[PDB]
Order: sequence, then structure tokens, then C-alpha cells
Amino acid sequence: AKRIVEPFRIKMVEKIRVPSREEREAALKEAGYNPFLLPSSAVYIDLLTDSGTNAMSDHQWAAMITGDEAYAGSRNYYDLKDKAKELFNYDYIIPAHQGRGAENILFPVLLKYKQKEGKAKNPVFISNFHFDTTAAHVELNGCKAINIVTEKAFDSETYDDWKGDFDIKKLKENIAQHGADNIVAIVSTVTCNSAGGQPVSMSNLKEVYEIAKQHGIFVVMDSARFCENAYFIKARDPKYKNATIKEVIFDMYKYADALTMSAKKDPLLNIGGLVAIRDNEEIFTLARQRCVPMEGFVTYGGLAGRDMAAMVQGLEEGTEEEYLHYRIGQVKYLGDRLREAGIPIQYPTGGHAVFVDCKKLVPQIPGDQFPAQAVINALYLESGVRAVEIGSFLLGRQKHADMEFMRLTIARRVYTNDHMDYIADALIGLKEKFATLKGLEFEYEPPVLRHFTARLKPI
Amino acid sequence: AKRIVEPFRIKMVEKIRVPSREEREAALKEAGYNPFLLPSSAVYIDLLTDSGTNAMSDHQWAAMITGDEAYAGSRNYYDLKDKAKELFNYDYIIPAHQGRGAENILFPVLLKYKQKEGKAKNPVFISNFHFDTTAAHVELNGCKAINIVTEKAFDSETYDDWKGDFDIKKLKENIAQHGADNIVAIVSTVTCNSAGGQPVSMSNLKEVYEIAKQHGIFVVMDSARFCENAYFIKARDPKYKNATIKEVIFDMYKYADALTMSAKKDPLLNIGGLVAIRDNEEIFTLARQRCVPMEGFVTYGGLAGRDMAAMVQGLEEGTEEEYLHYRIGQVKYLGDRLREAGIPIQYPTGGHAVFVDCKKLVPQIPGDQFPAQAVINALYLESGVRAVEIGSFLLGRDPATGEQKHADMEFMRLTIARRVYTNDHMDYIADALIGLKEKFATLKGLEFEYEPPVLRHFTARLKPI
Amino acid sequence: AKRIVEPFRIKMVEKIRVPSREEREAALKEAGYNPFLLPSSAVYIDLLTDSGTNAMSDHQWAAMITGDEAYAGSRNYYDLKDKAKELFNYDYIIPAHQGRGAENILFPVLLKYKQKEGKAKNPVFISNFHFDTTAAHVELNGCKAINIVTEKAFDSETYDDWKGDFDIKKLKENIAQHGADNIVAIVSTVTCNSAGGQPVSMSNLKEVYEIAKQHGIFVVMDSARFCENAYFIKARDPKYKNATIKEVIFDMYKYADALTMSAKKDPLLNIGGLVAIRDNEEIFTLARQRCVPMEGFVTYGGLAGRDMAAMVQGLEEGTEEEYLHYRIGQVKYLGDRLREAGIPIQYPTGGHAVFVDCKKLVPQIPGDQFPAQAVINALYLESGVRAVEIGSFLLGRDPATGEQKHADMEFMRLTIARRVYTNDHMDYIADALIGLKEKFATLKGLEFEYEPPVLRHFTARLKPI
Amino acid sequence: AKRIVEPFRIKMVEKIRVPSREEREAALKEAGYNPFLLPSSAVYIDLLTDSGTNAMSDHQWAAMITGDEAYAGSRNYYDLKDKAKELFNYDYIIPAHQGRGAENILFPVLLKYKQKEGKAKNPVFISNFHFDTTAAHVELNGCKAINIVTEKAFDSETYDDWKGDFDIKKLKENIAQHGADNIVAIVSTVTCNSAGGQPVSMSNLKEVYEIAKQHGIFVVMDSARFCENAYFIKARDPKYKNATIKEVIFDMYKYADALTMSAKKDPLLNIGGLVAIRDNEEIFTLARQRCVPMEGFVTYGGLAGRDMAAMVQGLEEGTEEEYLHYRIGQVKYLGDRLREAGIPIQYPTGGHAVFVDCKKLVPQIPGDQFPAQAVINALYLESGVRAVEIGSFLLGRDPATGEQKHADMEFMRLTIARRVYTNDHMDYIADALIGLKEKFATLKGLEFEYEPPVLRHFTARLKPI
Ligand SMILES: C=C(/N=C/c1c(COP(=O)(O)O)cnc(C)c1O)C(=O)O
Ligand SMILES: C=C(/N=C/c1c(COP(=O)(O)O)cnc(C)c1O)C(=O)O
Ligand SMILES: C=C(/N=C/c1c(COP(=O)(O)O)cnc(C)c1O)C(=O)O
Ligand SMILES: C=C(/N=C/c1c(COP(=O)(O)O)cnc(C)c1O)C(=O)O
Ligand SMILES: c1ccc2[nH]cnc2c1
Ligand SMILES: c1ccc2[nH]cnc2c1
Ligand SMILES: c1ccc2[nH]cnc2c1
Ligand SMILES: c1ccc2[nH]cnc2c1
Ligand SMILES: c1ccc2[nH]cnc2c1
Ligand SMILES: [Cl-]
Ligand SMILES: [K+]
Ligand SMILES: [K+]
Ligand SMILES: [K+]
Ligand SMILES: [K+]
Repeated sequence: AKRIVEPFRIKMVEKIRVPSREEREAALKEAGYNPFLLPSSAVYIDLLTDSGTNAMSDHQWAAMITGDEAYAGSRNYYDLKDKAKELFNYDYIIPAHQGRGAENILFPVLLKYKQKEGKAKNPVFISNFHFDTTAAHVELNGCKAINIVTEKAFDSETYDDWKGDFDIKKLKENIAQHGADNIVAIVSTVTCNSAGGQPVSMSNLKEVYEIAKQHGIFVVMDSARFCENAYFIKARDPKYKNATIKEVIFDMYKYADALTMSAKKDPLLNIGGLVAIRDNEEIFTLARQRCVPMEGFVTYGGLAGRDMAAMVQGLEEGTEEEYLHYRIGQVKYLGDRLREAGIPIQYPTGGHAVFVDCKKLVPQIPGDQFPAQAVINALYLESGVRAVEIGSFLLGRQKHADMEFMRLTIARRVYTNDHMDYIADALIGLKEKFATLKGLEFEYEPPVLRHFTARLKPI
Repeated sequence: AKRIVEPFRIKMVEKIRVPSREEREAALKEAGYNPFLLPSSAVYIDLLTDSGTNAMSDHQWAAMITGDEAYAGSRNYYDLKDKAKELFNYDYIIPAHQGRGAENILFPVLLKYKQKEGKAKNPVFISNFHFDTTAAHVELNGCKAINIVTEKAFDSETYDDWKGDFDIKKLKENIAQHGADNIVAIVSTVTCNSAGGQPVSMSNLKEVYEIAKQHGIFVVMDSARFCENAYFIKARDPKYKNATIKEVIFDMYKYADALTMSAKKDPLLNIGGLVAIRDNEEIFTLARQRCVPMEGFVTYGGLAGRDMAAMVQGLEEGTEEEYLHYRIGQVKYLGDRLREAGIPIQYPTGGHAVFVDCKKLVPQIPGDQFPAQAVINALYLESGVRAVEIGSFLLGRDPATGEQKHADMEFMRLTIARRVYTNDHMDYIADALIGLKEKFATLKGLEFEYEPPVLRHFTARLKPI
Repeated sequence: AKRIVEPFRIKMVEKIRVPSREEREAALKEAGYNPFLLPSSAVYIDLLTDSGTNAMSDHQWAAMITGDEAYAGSRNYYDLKDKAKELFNYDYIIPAHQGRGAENILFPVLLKYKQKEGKAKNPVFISNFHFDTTAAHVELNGCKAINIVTEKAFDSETYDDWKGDFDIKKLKENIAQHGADNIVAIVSTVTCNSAGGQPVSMSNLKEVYEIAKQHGIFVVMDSARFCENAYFIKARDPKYKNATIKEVIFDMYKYADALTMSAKKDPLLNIGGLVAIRDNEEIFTLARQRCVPMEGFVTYGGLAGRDMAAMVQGLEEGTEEEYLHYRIGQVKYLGDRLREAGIPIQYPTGGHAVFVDCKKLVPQIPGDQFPAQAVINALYLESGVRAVEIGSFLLGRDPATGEQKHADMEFMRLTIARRVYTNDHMDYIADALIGLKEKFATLKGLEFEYEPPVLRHFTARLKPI
Repeated sequence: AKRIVEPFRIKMVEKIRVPSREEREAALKEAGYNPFLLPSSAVYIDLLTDSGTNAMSDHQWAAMITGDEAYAGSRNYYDLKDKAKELFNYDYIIPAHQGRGAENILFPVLLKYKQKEGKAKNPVFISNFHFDTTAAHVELNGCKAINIVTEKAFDSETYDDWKGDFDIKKLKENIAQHGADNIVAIVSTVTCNSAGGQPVSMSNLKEVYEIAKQHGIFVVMDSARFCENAYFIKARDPKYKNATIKEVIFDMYKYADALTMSAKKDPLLNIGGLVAIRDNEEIFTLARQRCVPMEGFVTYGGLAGRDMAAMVQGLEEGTEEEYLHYRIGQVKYLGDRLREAGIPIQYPTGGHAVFVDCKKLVPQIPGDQFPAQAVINALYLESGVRAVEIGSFLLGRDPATGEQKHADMEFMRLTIARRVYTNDHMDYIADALIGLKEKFATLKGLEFEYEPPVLRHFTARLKPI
């Protein structure tokens, strides 16, 4: 395992504390054995998500302080529009308060657009893998969310360069089965969060887009972790060995018609989202009409001016290769600590998190008992580390998936490699108990995005 | 007119500038004679809205710096829950990114909740006056938005204590006509923004709530400007002359079952919203289920932790009587400068804005040529001040005929952000409008260069005639 | 009286409050009847000083956030060096933590420099008027501080354009009497704080410098309020009617060899100072050698990097004519409110404060009973406004006699921080002082309960008579 | 070597960069082969000092935002006074802009106090080891600075628990030689910076103070790194094994009469200093009288209010044992990386820096050719890391002879700012120095191009040989 030094130094700290074992047991009981319902005061190192927990730079805070809070025509709106043109070559933007706000703006518009001419009676979205909010918005609008990630993603220990790729054979099969007139959009998720933060190759994005254009299908790039994807393309595709990260990004967005983005990920923010559209003015106009009631007026989109300002700066910082090398290298370091100790993980590690394969760590659990959640809860009790489940629990409707990950999710520029060692050493310490204590049931199950507020029972 | 001194001093400033007349003429032309299309760089004093443009305190900024950005279980979420219990006596909260986010969380839930009982067959919402976003959410969910403000609100020049009140007679006529089965909720808007920021009396809130309950009707308090409403109750209702602002607020919320709030108004924020529910845990659970896909996880609701932190502090600051007296007194000062010069306004002034009645200023301009927009544009060209139209332009066309809907009032709204502008800025505004008195009679009406089929007020491009 | 609108809007506020009358009486007694010993919690509007109490801009706070805290070679040091070259055409800088630190760096070096040449046998400094800290440093180094302001400054009610001017006849007389060999430096104080914030004309600065150069005498510009001085030159000297403020500043600094600056004044800071030297590298090197033990390493001079960053930005903002017009216009407004009501002031008002002439206002209180302090204390008890004395109390006792020094000027200074208070705060101050019209006669003097052997106005305790 | 995890997480970052070898070559030549003259833009990891380069907490920044900038009576002054009473049990405070400002306030006052008693005819100060600014103020006031650290400090490789201790035999010998009447004060430096950041035991502080009291000698605690010293006492003195850090601090300050503090060290600030006096009100009063001309008014002492606020919070954070364990553990980690690779260091490592013994690394370079500076320059060219010399270059010339003063130790100090760098930064530092092991034997010394007569290490220009 190799430690890579921060390409920055620390300018402001935030205190953390280790709650006592008694506190942790009490807190997990009070939370119904669901870490989503734990208070932050009961958590030491928080690995629930890399979303919105990032550390900003002094330049981002400075941008916030001079942000323009105007209701209409904020300076920072125009700066953000210019930044989207620079990075993606897209001519239209709509800010949103975060990624699922961007989805709520755009997906219903794309559906109604497709329903023109009386077609799309059996509407579907197709993705390498829809994230949970993404699929929820697809289904809330009466559509099916189809996932067709490469089968290589399902072999955790076997290395592959591009475990986020679309399965192209399945893309063509689904077009033939459903018909192009029923495919509202193809969603290219970069990196592929559900597969383990695994990258999509440039050739895969390109072929998917060429197929989509053959059939007149609109392509949306789900862009929360687009810079991590671009880094992997530079690292693993020899064609881009000597390209800049921004050159890689520019090419990626040749292979979509629009993007939805949670800027709470790679743009290094605590809040913020974005819709950008390459050149379809009609869809832009319709999306603006939905933005107004759902998010806010179209030049702030549910964001304070200071957050548009932070986003303009964060979009730049998130592309910096030295930063990306360190960030992705820290995730790799945590994974290598675990793998060298015999802990099974999705290999190679993705951009933002280490995905621990609990199907191999705890094969004696079925999806009936959510294997990765029993691991997560045991780790929390042992160490005060909070992680999150990316398996049957999150996928929804006991529908068992093809992956049962515990996601040790790593915020950007927050934790050191000594925090990583603490995480790894704590889990490595659980090895005599992975068989003892095990299993979980439901008490309360929401019908949509159940994992966030459900209460569970062990056995 | 009386100037009331600030109960604070200035700690940080932001430069503003007056573009040259040549630059203002070019900018208005480029914006299609629609100030909503102007960049902020072309605006000197911005009176488009009081929403999200407020100046925060040093304590609010300090709260932001120590805010907890945890995705689940932020320290500031629990502080916000405790604050809602303190102020409103409500037991459940869901943060939202702003007021229309709170509406999107709660209103669909209220409709489905009533549909589930075999009711809401032909559903409606009733308010003293639904704000634009509020009505849009009512209509997006297949319901009609019925507004029944007191008739006193339509006599602009005649003083009344409570121009935001519900018309109780119309409330009963609408209940008889639609039946309680079809009334998804009553929305008590405090202050009543669309009537001119005018207050709703305590006795009116109470009587509306009593009628609603006797009919099984859920009541939502639209609370963006709840502190300004509380101030007017203390100022004008003898029974509350010696009450604290917080005591007034506590009584107000005895007369709703829940609240939706834009915290971009009275809680002195640049972003933020809130749903609070008094004690109906089922509705709270259903609203949480909608919050997750639309806004965010239920302990941040689409806000950064720093903004929940700022909201907890701003909720306190927005109740402070010395601040409210100064804030509402500044609005009154602007109004009295205008009224004393013969400019007709909605009288008395409300909490957050002066509404200028443009019918009388430009009688050569009929309603379908947007008299208030012509005055706003002349004001901008004269001074760099940007105001907003609450008249025929905003009102739109009648779907049945395609013709301009008859505007009951043609208002220019001079909307005042909190703790941002001084009374010398107010004088600049008033002097600019007063100085146009001779020009009013020769202002030209407006027609459409480009009219969108919806939301024309925001993006339509206009031409002088 | 004319109110001039702010060329900015408020972005962050800070609460203030009025202590009750009972609290003000108790507080003044505990402070030994010296407002310098009052806590800020006992003060409503604080007019003790314009030093370090200014409101910064969002750009200044942004500059602080990205400031370089390096001990050696901070980015912001080089930015500050460039800014001094831009504004003054001076090639060398040494930051200092504030103005009296700059004086402590430079004045002992100028003395030693004059001595190493075999001169300065009986050394003196000459100024239009040395500020208190400035004179203290002159005297701590064994020199006499000679003040030779124009006699026009002593006629408070009679308007003059340049009440801060040197008396040129007295300058020549003092050089002839003491000898050029004994004049360590001439200090041109701009504006002339002790005369009432009153400007020095360009022609006066030039003549003083020309005389100095003919004699080989070094000239230091005491530059705390250099932008206010530049504004008055543009306003009152027809030669500069169409010059920019920066053009005026550039010309001013042709008439010194170095500057000492409290950046807590016109550069709009809460802390900060500066030495700049035009081109004498030997004096620069010697000043750096004193900086190291007294202030800090030579690239931060006792300041955090963020404060050098704020100074770079504030130096720019402090030169902006729109801001200066408003700032000086607010001081003028307070002065005109008072003068129109018959209160005697130093007329015209200076840049930063209204100086109320208390010899005229309370002639029944002898100088050694501190007439201006009796007014100040009386104003504080009546209103919670804290002002400061610039008269006998500040002046102290004569060493040769042990008795009170006779003062030419007996001012109560209403000192105005920059961008902090509105003109409605000014009205509060004026109305409070005007309301004391009838009590002015009954005002007692005061007597000492304990007197510092030196620095009595900062730490002494008083009792009424 | 053992890595200790941060008891915090990162909330804000600042970009750093490795200049190219070409850039480093050009920058070092321009800086005259003296890293003190490098711009920070030429430095990758800056180990010049732990003074003022620390990372603050969100709570410290929040305290700054609400800081009271009042010239007299700031809220934060009273908070700081209370904090000094809590931590030290001292009843009087004077803020200062930084540590050498506190020295400038207090040391001249202690001399005058001893002189007016008829004493101090041939005055000296005695310390375990005076830091260079501290000795400079002693000498500037006409006194001799006597250093009497334990001889154990000069055996770098041999462990000892208390390498900062006073040599008690030498203390009694110096009292006998000079006489108590001539000893103005004893200065207890904690930790002993010049000995390698090495701690002073509680029993040593106590015996020194008991000896001082026997003879009527005033004791000052130089307290820049008092929390690091307290940590070492808890770690190494069994009497305090179960004491809190604050309990250790409280006992330490039973053994002084006053303190001078650079708050740019253990209180985790970028600027700030402090004088505190236990109970001698006369010395407090005299110190206040010097504060006014040199630093500022007595309730801010040359600091912005926001910096007094940050100091109140940092004083608390600097005592937290979990933080001290990590901070001191990081320094020990760097030291163990070096020592495990055969690089000689002062062992055990102290609180704030690793001191590399270059007398052992480059024996072929004599002291007057600055062996430690040769190592420092090689490290900079190899890696972009800037370190500082604590050896013959710093020590300077004997004023009697004009030749090199003999250095008892030739240290390269790798000084670590608090909460700024990670242990992976430490690995970069260590790997860079370890990779030079074969180059050391052929490094050449340095000679002068420009040499100040007083403090040549801060500004001298050198050339290789
Ligand atoms: C919350 C995270 N994900 C959000 C996300 C979203 C939704 O973004 P917001 O959380 O900003 O609504 C959309 N698309 C992808 C690929 C995502 O990963 C997370 O992975 O924890
Ligand atoms: C934008 C403003 N109003 C918002 C508003 C809203 C919507 O809040 P947001 O703008 O925070 O979505 C809801 N209810 C009332 C009574 C309102 O006044 C405005 O009046 O300009
Ligand atoms: C403190 C103020 N004056 C400071 C000052 C100083 C001393 O600056 P500091 O207060 O920053 O040390 C020097 N020269 C002049 C002309 C000054 O006005 C005051 O006028 O209240
Ligand atoms: C600058 C550091 N030392 C400052 C210092 C000082 C002087 O403090 P200021 O740098 O804050 O003036 C006084 N006493 C001790 C023991 C010190 O270590 C340093 O060690 O690099
Ligand atoms: C894991 C954790 C939090 C999330 N919020 C949205 N999707 C998520 C996945
Ligand atoms: C197997 C194959 C290729 C790999 N690249 C990195 N680790 C690997 C393991
Ligand atoms: C005026 C100003 C802003 C608005 N946002 C929504 N409706 C509005 C009316
Ligand atoms: C008046 C006010 C503040 C001062 N600081 C130093 N001298 C002063 C005189
Ligand atoms: C090394 C580094 C910085 C210093 N400041 C004062 N003496 C020093 C020695
Ligand atoms: Cl109906
Ligand atoms: K967040
Ligand atoms: K806003
Ligand atoms: K200050
Ligand atoms: K610093």
C-alpha cells in the first residue's frame, strides 16, 4: 500500500471525537439499527457518503464571501454558465440545489418531450447503472429504470480497467426489445457509482452515444463524479496518456446531449447541482419552466449566490490532476490496506470509496438479511466509523442484486491516510467475528428510497 | 415621514454603482424592456424582491462557519427542530431548500392524504391569497387555487388595520359550493404578500381555523413573513399591546396544523426553507418520504449544514422587536415619502414592500399595455432602481378567451431587503419616482416582441409603442 | 444639512443597544469619569475614535481568507510593496502592526542617522501638529516636538480652506533658531488630526518640502488620513478640480521622503500600519534593523498575513472618490446639524470627526477643569454616546510648573468610524447634543481622584465638582 | 516510528506546490543563499518556523467574525483577562501584538523597577536559554543575557527527560557573581526553544522560583510553548501522571511572577501576544504605561478585536491533551524517521521541531563556514523544503573580537506548524534529507556577501565556497 501526500496543506480544522462503546450501542439501538438515523455526534469518522461533506479551499470560501445574492441576474450565474461552456462545451445551464433537483427538473421534461407524437407508451430509461435517486425519479414519472453494466463489474476480485462500462450487447438488445420510441433517455453515469465508483471508458461512452444517435435517443451524462472518471481515462487509456484532465473531460461530453450533476461530489461543495444542455434550446426552455416552481428562479435554481460562486471555483479545483491523483490514491491506499490483509473488495478501487464485498466476507447472509448492512453495523459498534450499504437494501423493489457492497465512502480533502489506517485497522480487527452475530429485518419500510428512513431488527 | 434609526451598525459592505444613463438605456433595450432580464451588474438599488437578498449578522456568519455538514444527523438539524418547538410549539420539522421546496414536499402529500379517504374528487385549496409559487403547486397537483382576501384590500388608499384578512363570508360560500371533502387545505398566508404584505389579524386566523376544524379541513400557515405579521398584531390589536413578539407568534400558530416557510424572508437568510408539523405524525412521515427524492435526506432537506445553522440564528433575530420596528418603519418611511408627494400607494404599508398603484399615474396606458411595467421601466431608466410588476403583465391571459385578464390592481412593488439599504437609499428611490411626476402622462405603453405561453412575466421581451 | 447616500449596501451587521440611564451612571463612576475606561458593553454609539473601528468590504474579507501567513516572504508583503509604489512612488516598505509601531521603527532611526553625521546635538522634530503618539515617540527619544499649525486653526467659527497648514513663517523661524543641524525631521500630518482633521494644501506641503530640502532636512508624511486630505485638495484647490484622487495622492508624496501610516484610518482596517521610504536605502536598512526586535520579521512587521492582504485592498478602496465624498459628507452632515442649531464647531468640518468647540460651549468651566470632558461625560450620561476630549485633559500638566498647560484648542471630538453608522445614527447624536442646550450652563467641572504621572487621559479617574 | 492520527478532520485547505529544480536554483541565488530571503512562492513545505503559521479551528474563525473591534473596552479583552485568571491564576493582563511586543512592554519596566530600588547597577537577566528576540531586548536595555541550560542539552544523542532544565549550580553561581541586586529577572523559557524545544521539569521550575524568592528576584515565564511543556511534564513526571493538562499548567505558573507569551505558538494563532502579571499591581501599571506608546491602548495592545477573540479560543484548544499528543507525536515521528536512518538529532524530540545535529552530519565544514546552513541549502535545492539554522550563522560575532562566536551546537531546525501538515508531508521531509546522506561529506561551506552588524541571520546574503 502506497501513501500519496496531500497537494495542499491544512488551513482550518474541525474537531472529531470517538464516542464510547456504550454510546455507540445505545445510539444504534435508538436509530433502529440504521446508520442513516444516527446523529453526527455519535460518529467518529463518517464514511456514510462523499456527498456534500468535502473540505473547500480558501479560494472557494473567498468566492462565497463576494457572492452575488441577486434574485435575477447574479454575477455568479453568468460565471457558472461560462464555466460549463469551458469544461463541457455546453451552451445552456440551469442551476439546481443538488443532483436530485437536477433530475427532477430534467427527467419529466424528457418524458413529456418523448411522448410527443403519441409514442413512448411503455417508457424506459437505460443506464450503465442508475443511482438510487436517479432510478426513483425515473419510476416516479411512470418509467422503468433499466441497468446494463458490464458483467465484469460482478467479479469483484478480478481486475478490469472499465468496470463501469455499458454492456453494449445489452444496449442493442434493449433498443430492439423496447423500441427507440420507448427509450426516453440513456443515462451515462460517470463514474458508475453503483458498480463501485468504477470508470466508463471513452470508447464506451462514444459507442453508446453513436448508437443512441443512430436511433434518435437523447443521452444524459450523470456527472457527479465526472472528474474521477476523466482521471481514470487518462490513467488507463493510452490514447489520453498525454492529455490534460480538461481535454479528457471535453471529449467525454462530446458523447452526451445534456448533463445532470450533483456538485456535492467532484466540484468539492457542501451543496449544489447543475443541469447543462449542449444545444437543444427547446428542452432547455421546458426545463426552465419546471425549474421555476420546483427549485427557484432560473438564474439561481435553489442556490444562494455564494454557492454558485463556490461551484465555479470548485469546478476548476476538481479537475486538477495533482488533486485527483492524491484523492483517488487515498481511496486506493485504503483498499490496498484491506486487500493485503485478506479483506475482499471490489478491485481495482474506484474514485471515491472502497467497496467491500460482503457476499464473500459474510456469505452466510442472504439478501433476505441484507449482508452488507450487518457488516456496516458491526463496524460502527466496534469503532465509531459509519459506512453505507450499496446492495439489496439500496436497490429496492427481498430483491437481491448482483453486488452486495459495504461502501467505505471517502469525502474529499477531509481525512488523512492516518484516518485511513484507523478505518482499515478497525475492520481488520473484526475478522474473528464475521461469522458470529448476523442478520437484519424490517420494522418500517418506505415505498420509495426505503434505505434512508427504514427501521430494522437483528436476529 | 419619520426615519427610524438602525438597531445595529454596519460590519461589512458591498459596493454598488449607478450605470450611466447611456448604459441603462442600452441594458434595458438588451433586456427587452423587461427588468427581470437585466443582469445585476446593470442595477443600482435592487427592489425586485425581499427574498434571499437580506444582510446577515456576524452571529449568523459565525454559525455558518461552525455548521455541521454531516449528510445524516447534523447538529444544526436538531437545533432547528428545537427552535421550531420553541417558536411554534410544533413537534416535527423537515428542512427544505426554500419555500417552494417546502410546498412541493407538503402539498402533494396533503392531496394524496385526502384522496385516500375517498375525498378530494374535485380538489381545491383556499387561501386569503396564494403566492404565485403556492398556487403553481396547487395547480400542478390538479387542484384549483381559490383566493378570498378581504374586500378592504381593494380600496388601496383607505386605511384598514388588517388588509390581509380572509373574507369569512367567501370562505363559507366556498365550503358550501365545493364541500369540505374537496378542500385539501386552507392556506393562511402571513403577512398576505399578494395583498401588499398586509397583516392577518389574530381574530381572523382564529376564526378561519375554527371553521376549518369544524369541517375537518387541514390548515397550513404560509409563514415567509410571519414575524412582520406578528409585529402588526402587537402594534394594532389591543389585546397584544404588551405581549412579546414571541408570545404573539406562539398564539398565531395555535391556528394552523402545519407551516410552510421561505426562510429567505423573515429569518434573514439568502437561502433556506422549512416544513413544520404540529403533531400529525402520519403527514410528517408521508412528507419525509417525498422530501427524500425531491429535496434531500430528511436531516438537511437540500440545505448545507451552514444554512441550517444560519436559519437557527436568523429565526431568533427575525423575532426581535427593535429590528422589526426599524424594518417595517423603513418601509413605512418610503411609503410616506411617496404618499406625501401625491403618489398613490397601498395604505397602510405592509411589512416588506411599498405597492404603488400605477392606474392613476399613467391613465393613457390601458391594462393590456402594462401601465405598471411602463412606470417601472421609466424608473429604471431614470435611476438604475429595479422594481417589479404586480399587475396585468404578471396576471396573464384568460385561457377561455386568450385576452388579457382584468387586473384588480396595477401595482409596482418596491420590495425592500432586510438590513441592506439605508433610509438615504429610500430617499433616492422616492426622489427618483417623485421626479417622474410630469413625465408619467407621456409614458408609452408596451407590447410584446416575444411572449412565452407561460410565465411570460419572467422572460417576455417587450417593445415601447 | 445635506444627507449623502452610501455608495454601497450593507452585507453584514452587528447589533448595538442603548444602556439604560442607570447603567450609564454606574458605568461612568466605575470608569473614574474617564470614558477611555468604559467597557464597550456600556456604549451605544461609539465615537471615541475612527481608528480600527471601520467596516471592511466583502473584498477585504475575501482577501483575508486567502492571505499568506508565511513568516518570511508572504505573497501579501510583495503586493503591499507594489501598492506603495503605485500610490506614492516609494520604493521601500516595512509593515508595522499600527501607526505608533511605524513611528517606533522610523523615528529612532532618523535621530541616530542625524547624529552619525555629527549633528542633532539638541534635536527637535517640527510638525504642523504632532499627534499624541507621534509627539510621545519624539520625546521618548530625547527630542522636542514643535507644533506650528496655521493660526487660522484657532478661530473655530471662521471658515478657512486649509486649517491644517504649516505656518511657514514659524517654520523658517524655528529652523533659524534651532539650526538645520538640530532638525531631525519635519512631520507633515495629513489631514492635521489635532487641528480638527483639517487639510493641508498642496502648495503648503510643497513649500514646506522645498524649504526642508534646501536645508537638508528629512520630511516624513504622517499619513493616517492621507485620502481625506487628498479629497479636500481636489475639492478646494482649483488646480486639482479635474484630477483623480490618485493623481492628488501621487503629487502629495512628491513632498516627503518617507511616510508613517496608521492603516487603521483611511485604508479601512481594524489593525495595521506601514512605513514607506521613497528612496533612501540606508534609512530603510536601519529601519529594518529596528523592525526585527520591535515588531517582527521585515516581511510582516507584526501583522498577520491576512491583515497585509486586507491593507492592500483597503488602500485601494480608501482612495475611491465616491466613498470619500460620502464619508466626508456624513461628517459634514453631523456638523451642519449641530452648527444650524447653534452648537459651536471647528468650521469647516474635517475628514473624520466633528470637533465641538467647548471653550465657547461651556466658558464657565476653566481649562484645568477640562470643559470638553464635562460635556463629553454629560453627553454620555444623557445618550450613551461615547466621544473623546481633544483639549486640556489630553494636554496634561506643564513640567516646569506642575500646573495645567494652557490649551489653544478645547475640542470634544465626535469621531466617526468609516462605513459603520448611518445618517440616522448621526441624527441621534446631533439631537442628543442639541437637547443639552439648557443643561449646558449647570455643567460642573471635574477633579482628579488619581492621575497617571503621564498618559493621564488614557487611564485617569475623575470626580465631579 | 509511530504515526498518530489527527484528533480532527480538515475543513479548509490551501494549495501548495513544488517549484521545479530550475525554479529552486534561481530562487536560492536571488535570495543570496539565505532561505530567510526566499519568497513563500519558492517554497514547497515551509519549516522555517512554527510561529504564526498554524491552522485555526472553525471555532476560532467563528470567534473572529463576532470579535469586538472597540478601541476601548472590547468584550474580548475581558474574555482574555478571565482566561488568564483561569489558566494561570494571574490577575492582570496586557495584550501585545506578538511575543517580542510583550517583551518590549515588560522587560524595560522590570529594569526600571529594579533601578528605582537602588539596584540593577550592573544589570543582567538569567534564563535557561533566552530566545534571540528575548536576548535582544535584554541587550537593547543595557543588560547582559545569561544562559544556563543543563549540560545534558549539549549531548544530542543521549536521552534525557528534561533537556530544557536550568543548571541549578550555575544559577547559584551567577547569583553569587553578579549579586541578586543586579539580577533584573530570571526568565524560565518553556519549553526551552533554543535547547531544541526541550521541556523544563516541574521540580526545576519550582527550585528556580524558590531560589529566586530567597533573593527577591522577579521570575518571568516565557510561555510561547507552555502547553507543550505541560504535556511533557504529564508524560515524564510521575507526580502528574493522572493530572489534567490544565492542572499541570496551573502548577507551572505558581513558579513565576509574570509571563510573556507569543500566542503565535501554542495558542494556535497567526498573530498575537500576551503579558500577564500574577499580582504585582505596580509592575502592571508601569507596563500599561509603556504599552500605550509602543503597542496600543491597554485593552487591545496592538491586536484587532478578532485576534483577541481567536486567542481566547486558541488558549483553550492549545491545552487539549488529545491535540498535544498528536502534535508532539508528529514531531517525534519525523525525528524517529531520521534517527532510524542514522541522521543525528536532538534526542528526545521536543514539542515543536526536530533539531538535526549538523556538527555530526558535516564535520568537514567548520563553524564559521555555517555547516547547518550548507545542509539547509542542500535540502532546499533537493526538495523545496525550507528549514532554518540554529547555529553559528544565527549566533553571530563576538562584539569584542569581531570574529565568529563559538557555537555549542550547529542545528538545522525542522520547525512544524500546528495542524498544517500531515505525516505524509513528514515522510516527504524525511525522505528528502535521508536521500542526501551520501552528499553530506562533500558539501562546501558558505561565506558572506552582505553582513548586518546586529542580526545577520535574518537579512545577510551568502555565497558558497
Ligand atoms: C448521495 C450520493 N449520491 C448522489 C448521486 C446523485 C444525487 O445527487 P444529490 O445527492 O446531490 O441529490 C445522482 N447521481 C449519482 C451518480 C449520485 O451518486 C452518494 O453516493 O452518497
Ligand atoms: C419570491 C418571493 N416570494 C416567495 C414566497 C414563497 C416562495 O418561497 P421561495 O421563494 O423561498 O421558494 C412562498 N410564499 C410566499 C408568501 C412568498 O412570498 C417574493 O415575494 O418575491
Ligand atoms: C488613534 C487615533 N489616531 C492615531 C494616529 C496615530 C497613531 O496610529 P495608531 O493608533 O495606529 O498607533 C498617528 N498619527 C496620527 C495622525 C493619528 O491620528 C485617533 O485619532 O484616535
Ligand atoms: C519566532 C519563533 N520564536 C519566537 C519566540 C519569541 C518571540 O515571539 P514573537 O515571534 O511572537 O515576537 C519569544 N520567546 C520564544 C521562546 C520564542 O520562541 C521561532 O522560534 O521561530
Ligand atoms: C448512499 C448514501 C447517501 C445517499 N444519498 C443519496 N444516495 C445515497 C447513497
Ligand atoms: C491484476 C491484474 C492487473 C492489475 N493491475 C493492478 N492490480 C492488478 C491485478
Ligand atoms: C415578483 C418577484 C419575484 C418572484 N418570484 C416569483 N414570483 C415573483 C414575483
Ligand atoms: C484620542 C482617541 C484615541 C487615541 N489613541 C491614542 N491617542 C488618542 C486620542
Ligand atoms: C528562527 C526563525 C524565526 C525567528 N524569529 C526570531 N528568531 C528566529 C529564529
Ligand atoms: Cl370542486
Ligand atoms: K452538506
Ligand atoms: K439569494
Ligand atoms: K480594532
Ligand atoms: K502569520
